[PDB]
Amino acid sequence: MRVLLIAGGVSPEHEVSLLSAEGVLRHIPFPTDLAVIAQDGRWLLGEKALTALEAKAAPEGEHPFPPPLSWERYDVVFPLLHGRFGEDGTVQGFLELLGKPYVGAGVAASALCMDKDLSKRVLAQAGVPVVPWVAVRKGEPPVVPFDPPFFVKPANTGSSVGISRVERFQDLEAALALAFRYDEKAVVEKALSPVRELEVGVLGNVFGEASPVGEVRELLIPAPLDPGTQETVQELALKAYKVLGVRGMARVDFFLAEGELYLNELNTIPGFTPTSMYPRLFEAGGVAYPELLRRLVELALT
Amino acid sequence: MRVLLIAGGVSPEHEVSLLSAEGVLRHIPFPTDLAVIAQDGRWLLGEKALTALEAKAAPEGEHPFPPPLSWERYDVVFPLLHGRFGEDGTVQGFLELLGKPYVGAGVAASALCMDKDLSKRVLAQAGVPVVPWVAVRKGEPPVVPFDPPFFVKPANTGSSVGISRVERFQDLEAALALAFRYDEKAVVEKALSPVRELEVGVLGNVFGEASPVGEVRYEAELLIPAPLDTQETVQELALKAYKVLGVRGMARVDFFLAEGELYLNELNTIPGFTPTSMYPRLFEAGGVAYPELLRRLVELALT
Ligand SMILES: Nc1ncnc2c1ncn2[C@@H]1O[C@H](COP(=O)(O)OP(=O)(O)O)[C@@H](O)[C@H]1O
Ligand SMILES: Nc1ncnc2c1ncn2[C@@H]1O[C@H](COP(=O)(O)OP(=O)(O)O)[C@@H](O)[C@H]1O
Repeated sequence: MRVLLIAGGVSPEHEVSLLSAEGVLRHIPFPTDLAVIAQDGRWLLGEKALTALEAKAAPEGEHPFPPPLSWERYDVVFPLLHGRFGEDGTVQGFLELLGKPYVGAGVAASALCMDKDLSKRVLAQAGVPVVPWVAVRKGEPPVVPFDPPFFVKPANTGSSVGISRVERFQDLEAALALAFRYDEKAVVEKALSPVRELEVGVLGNVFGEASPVGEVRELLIPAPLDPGTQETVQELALKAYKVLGVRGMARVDFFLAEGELYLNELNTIPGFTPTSMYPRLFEAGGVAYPELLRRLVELALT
Repeated sequence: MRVLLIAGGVSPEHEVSLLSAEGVLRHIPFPTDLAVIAQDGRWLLGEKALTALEAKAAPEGEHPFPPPLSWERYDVVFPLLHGRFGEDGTVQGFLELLGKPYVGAGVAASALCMDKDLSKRVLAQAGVPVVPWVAVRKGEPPVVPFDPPFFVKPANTGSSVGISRVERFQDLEAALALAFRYDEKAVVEKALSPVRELEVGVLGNVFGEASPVGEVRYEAELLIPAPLDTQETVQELALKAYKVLGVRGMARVDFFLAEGELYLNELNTIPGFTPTSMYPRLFEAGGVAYPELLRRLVELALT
C-alpha cells in the first residue's frame, strides 16, 4: 500500500492545505509520497514538493497540468485540497479517469456539497432544515421573499470570499456584484442573529457514523448542548450525508438560533491538521489520528 | 478557431458517440480535429482517430489517459461522450483543470442531471412536476409510500439499462436487484399509464431558448411537431428546470404526458448529434439549421 497525498491548490486555503498535509504525512500509517499543486496551478514532485511543504506555501510550480507523475506507483490518492479545484469534484473527476481509488466524496457529492444553492435545494426537499434563501443568477434581477438582514455569498467559491452581510435592500445590488465577481450564481439567505456555530464530523461511505458535536466560538469539544439538540445534530448530519451520497468523510456545519437548527454546509475535505476540528472531534469519539487516516484509506478501497 | 472533438467512450453508447461525431464533423463550421477514446479506455489521436471513426468502433486504443495531446492548439473542446465518463462530469472536471473551454454542461449540472434521484429532488423542490418516487440504496430495506404499479431503475446509468415495470409488490426485490446491477442506488416511481413521451431541446447558458416540442413514437421516431393541444407549458418547464440546474450549452429535456398532466423525466446534457437525432431535428424545425446549431454551441462554450 503506497499513498499519494496531493496538497496546496490554487484556492485561498492553499497554506492551510499544506499545514494539513504536514499533519497527515507524519501520522499516516502507510508509505506516502507528497505531490504539491502550487498557487499558479503547476505541480511540484518529490523533493521540490517536500521543500515547498517546509516553506508552508508554494507560489510557483514546476510541471503544468497534467503532471508527469508515476500514478501506477500508488494504490490510493488522498486529495487534501480545499475549495475550488479541490472539493468541487474536478480533481476527483480526473482521478476517476485515471482509474485511481481515492479518499473522500466522489464527483457528484463533491460538486453538490460545494454548491450552496443546489445542496440546500436537495436538503430542503429531504426535510433537513436550512436557512430561508433564494438563488440569484448573474444577469437576472433578484427577487427576495423575506426581509433583510441577509448574508450574500457566491454559490460555488468558499473561504468566505465574496461574502457580505446586507442590512438594507439598498445595499443588495452591490453585495451581489461582489459575489458575482467569483461566481455566476449567488445565494441570498436570512441572516441569523444571534447565532451559534456547531460542527460535527461524519465518517463512512453513504451510511456513516457521527463524531461528538463541537462548537466554534476556540473550539469547544464537546459543545455545551442539551441532550436532545446534540442528538438532532448528529441525526441531521447523517441524513444529509446519506441523501447526498457522500463517501469517506465530511464535517457538517450547523447554525443554532432561537433553539432552531439549520444545516449550513457539508465540507467534504475539512482541515486535517492534528488540531483541526474534524480530527479532534473523532479523537473525542475514540478514533485516534493515525487510525482515522487508516480508515479513510480503507474506505477509499470500498 | 480550432475545435477538438472527443468521441467514443468506455460506455455502451461508444458506437453511437462515434455516429453523432461523424455528423458533427460533416458540418462543423470550424477547423476541427477528432480524438477517440477506445472501449478499453486508451485514446486514439490523429489519423488513427479518423480511421477508428471509419470502422464505426474502436475496441482498443493507443494512449492511456491522460493522452499526449496538444491541448494548446484548441480553443474549444466538444465532448461527444455518453453516460459514464461522458456526461457524469468526469471528463468535464478534467477539462476544467486543463483550463480548456468546452461545450455543454459543467461538472455539477452534468453529475446532477445524470442522477435521476438527485435531479428529481432539485426539480420537485423548485416546483417542477415530477413522477412521485423514492430512492432505494443497496443495504436498506425498500419503503415505498405508494402502491404499484411502478417503474424501478438505476439512478445513474445510460440507455435505459436495468429498468423494469413492477405490478406485484412481491416483484420489487427482483427489480431492485436488477437495478443494483448498474448502480448502488435506485429509483422507484409511480408507473404512468397510458403515457406519451415528449421532448424539447434547449440551447444557451442557464437561460436558454426552447425548440418546438416533439413526441416520441416507437414502431412495432419523433413527431415534430407533437400533436398537443401544452407545447408552451412544456417549453416553460424545460427552461425553468434548465435554469435551476444551471445547465450550459445544451440539453434535451424529456417529459411524460399522462391524464393531461406533464412530468419532467430527465435532462440529457449530451444528446445524440447525428443530423437525424432528436436534438438537431427539433431545433431544425425551430429555424436553427444544423451547421448554425453547432456554431452557436461552440461559441457558447466561450461565454
Ligand atoms: N445565514 C447566516 N446567518 C448568520 N450568519 C451567517 C449566515 N451565513 C453565513 N454566516 C456567517 O458567515 C460565515 C461563513 O459562512 P460560510 O457559508 O461557512 O462561508 P464558507 O462556505 O466560506 O465557510 C459563518 O461562519 C457565519 O458566521
Ligand atoms: N413513471 C413512468 N411511467 C410510465 N412509464 C415509464 C415511467 N418511467 C419510465 N417509463 C418507461 O420506461 C422507459 C425508460 O425510462 P427512462 O427514464 O426514459 O430511461 P432513459 O433515461 O434511458 O430514457 C421510458 O421510455 C418509458 O416508456
